[PDB]
Amino acid sequence: AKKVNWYVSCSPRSPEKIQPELKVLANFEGSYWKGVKGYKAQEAFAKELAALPSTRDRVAPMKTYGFVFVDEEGYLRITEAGKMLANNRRPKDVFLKQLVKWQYPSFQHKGKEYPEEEWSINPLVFVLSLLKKVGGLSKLDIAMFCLTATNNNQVDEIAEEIMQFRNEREKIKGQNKKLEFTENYFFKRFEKIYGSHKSKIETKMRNARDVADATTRYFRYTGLFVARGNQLVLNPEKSDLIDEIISSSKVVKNYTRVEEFHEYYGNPSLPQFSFETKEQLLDLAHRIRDENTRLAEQLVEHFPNVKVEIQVLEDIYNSLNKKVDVETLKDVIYHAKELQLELKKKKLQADFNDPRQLEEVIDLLEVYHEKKNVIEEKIKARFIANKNTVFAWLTWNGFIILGNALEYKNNFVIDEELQPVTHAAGNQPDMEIIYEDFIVLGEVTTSKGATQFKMESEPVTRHYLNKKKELEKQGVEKELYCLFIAPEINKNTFEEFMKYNIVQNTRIIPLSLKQFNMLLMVQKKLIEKGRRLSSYDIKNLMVSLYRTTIECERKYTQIKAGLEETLNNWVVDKE
Repeated sequence: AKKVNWYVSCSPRSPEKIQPELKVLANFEGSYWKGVKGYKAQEAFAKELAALPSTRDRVAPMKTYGFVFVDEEGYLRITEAGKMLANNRRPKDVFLKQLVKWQYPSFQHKGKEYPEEEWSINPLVFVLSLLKKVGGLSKLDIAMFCLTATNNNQVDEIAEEIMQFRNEREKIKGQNKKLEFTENYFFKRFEKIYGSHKSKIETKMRNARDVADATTRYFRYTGLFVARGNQLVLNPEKSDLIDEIISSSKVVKNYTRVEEFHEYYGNPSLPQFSFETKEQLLDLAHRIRDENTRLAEQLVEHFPNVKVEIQVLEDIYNSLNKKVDVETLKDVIYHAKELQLELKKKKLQADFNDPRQLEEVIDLLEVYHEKKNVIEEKIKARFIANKNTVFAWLTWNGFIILGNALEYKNNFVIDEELQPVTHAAGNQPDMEIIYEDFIVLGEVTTSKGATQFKMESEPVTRHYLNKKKELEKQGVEKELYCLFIAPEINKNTFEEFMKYNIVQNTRIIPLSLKQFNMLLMVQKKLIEKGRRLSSYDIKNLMVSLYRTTIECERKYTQIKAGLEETLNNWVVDKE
């Protein structure tokens, strides 16, 4: 069949899950991977991969992005880029270079299915060029206009097409009217592309939306794209790099034979960018240093928890006193950008001095009281991420609002402008908030009732108990607490956590969403008076709420009334 769309695999739909897969797979280099002989190694790979906290489907994206291949002699090979990713060496940069070289046709996609007459496109560079024209693209815009683009020369065509669709769309007045126009236009377009019947043309529309979701996750992971509202846009801090990616991008023709193609495609040094010399990488390293220094110096007086990053900045750059080569500079540049992201988290503290920025987080959190239909439409209008990940994102902004932490360790994925992308892994809490003399894990859910009990009871207590174990191994002498936050906390989930606190020595504190927002309103009201919560105030809240859970008499009614009692004493104390 002649394909009419390119796609980003949803297995996994988020790219940070590839590294553990590929690390497992690298143990199978030199194994035979094709034909009757190949069956043995592939099943062994599935057995080991399973232990992580269909095989053909799992490998296909690692073939698509140039991490692995099968040589003409049939053996499994790991490209150099695959070697870098498996070793977790600058993984976001590996993905950027691989996804820039990514092309149709390729070794994975060639022949009759993808004839040169139709196919000549670098998917990511295409969206870069398109974005230049149309400013932003929602996931739906990607599902409608971008997946069916097959050639880099359609940028202007589709750019013009999108502006006409949007100008006609605006003329429709009422939101519900606009949905019909959008779904019909979407329906009509896929009918000419892919031409009961209704389901077949509808399933293609659903798949387009599922693929556009993974596409946004993979593109934002490169850093070249961020999210503004529910729209994918170019990263304004990457403008010069984007221009050079567009100008130097190409579809190579030497893709029919596997060795010749992956000599190019598997090389993570390619494309080599202009600034990737020792001289210009020194400039880039220093330019990032002055950006981070400016960021920290603006905050250090009112927010001395930025000293954490200041000291890490120093550790990173003092490597350059030992060696000044291209590899060390790239490590210096990559770590300093991660550290810049941490400084932006601390910077949010200063922004939240503005009450409307602070009140934004509170009002966004109140949406979750609303029925499920109201929440999804309100979140989809303002975020690319799903409503569950955004809840973790809001609660994590809530902690930033309260202040005083040395580290606001989100475990869910954010992009280069701190917007949410993907949920936290299942073997990790949604966030870890590290203070000077205590740690607070954050676990949130939008689920209710019996599904909430099944969904959270074991993962929450497991995350707490694993973190406690790891703190002891590390020798960190800090009390560990966990805040469990849901719009409505199920009775059974509450009582299982109370059991764990008193029987297994956990320190899990269930707060309703209403009670978590109460903490934000208290801090908001203190900022109006020129005051703010101290680290002590937050520690005192955790200790007291924890003491209530193990000292109150073993009655769900009395412990719940005690927690509200303890919380109201802390709030009245702030006056």
